[PDB]
Amino acid sequence: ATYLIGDVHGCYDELIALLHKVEFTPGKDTLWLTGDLVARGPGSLDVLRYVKSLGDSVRLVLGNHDLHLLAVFAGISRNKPKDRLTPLLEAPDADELLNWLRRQPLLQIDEEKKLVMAHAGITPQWDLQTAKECARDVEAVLSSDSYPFFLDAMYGDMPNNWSPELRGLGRLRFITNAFTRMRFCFPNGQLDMYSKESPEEAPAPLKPWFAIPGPVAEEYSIAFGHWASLEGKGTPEGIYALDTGCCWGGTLTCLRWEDKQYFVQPSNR
Ligand SMILES: [Mn+2]
Ligand SMILES: [Mn+2]
Repeated sequence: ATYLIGDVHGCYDELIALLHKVEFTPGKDTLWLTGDLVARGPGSLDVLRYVKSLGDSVRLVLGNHDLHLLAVFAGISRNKPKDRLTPLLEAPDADELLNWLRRQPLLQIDEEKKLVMAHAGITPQWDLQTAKECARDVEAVLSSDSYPFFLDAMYGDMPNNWSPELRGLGRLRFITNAFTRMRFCFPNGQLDMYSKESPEEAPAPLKPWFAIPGPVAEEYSIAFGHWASLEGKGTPEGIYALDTGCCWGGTLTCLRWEDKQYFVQPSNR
C-alpha cells in the first residue's frame, strides 16, 4: 500500500503511532513524506534516523525547515532555540544523517499513480518538464561538495515571477521558494512571500497557488505539506494538503492512496 504523511516536525512518537495504526510494512508498503521532518517537535534526531533507515520504502521531498537545518549545520545560519535542533546537531551520526538529507529530492513523481509531490506544491507557472529541470538543478547544488554556498544564496524573497530567462542566484532562489515556501499567488501566478494565513483570511487579490489552473495540476494529482494554516481543507479535487499542524497541537495526517482513506493521529502536545 501507499501512504502519504504531512509535515512531521520532529513529532516522532506521533509518526510511529500513525504508522502502527495503518500497519505500515516496509517492503510491502511505501511511505511518501512531504518534508519538514525536523524542528519544533522534540524528536528531530529520531525522525531522521528512522526515515533514513527506510531506504527505498520512503519517498521524501525536502521542506524549508529541512533546508534551514542544513544551513545551521553548515554554519550558514543561526540556530533558533525554539527549533530544538541541538540533539540532532550534536549527535555522533549528525554528519551521516545530514549528508543523507541533502541528497534527497525536492520533487517526487509517480507516473502510474499520476501523482506529484513537493513540499509547498507546484507553482502554476511551471509545466512538468520545467518543474523536473528546476528540481534537478537545485538537487545538484545540494548534493555537491559546495552546498554551503548554495544554502547561503538561497535566502531571499525575489524574484517572485518565473521566466526561463532567469539565471544565476535569482533562478535558484525562485526555484527554492516555489518548491518550499509557496502559499499564495497573485492572479498572474507570481509568488507572495509574506502571507501565511488561511485562504479566507488573506488580503485580495491573493489566491492559493492551487486555485490558479496550471498545467501540472490539470494532468496530475498534487500532494503537499507546508501550509499548516490551511488545516488540510479547502482544496480542489486532485489537490491533497496533508499538513494538519502536528507540531502545533493539531494532528498528523496519513492518506492511503489506493482508497484515498485518511488516518489521523492527535498531537501529544
Ligand atoms: Mn512545516
Ligand atoms: Mn514548510
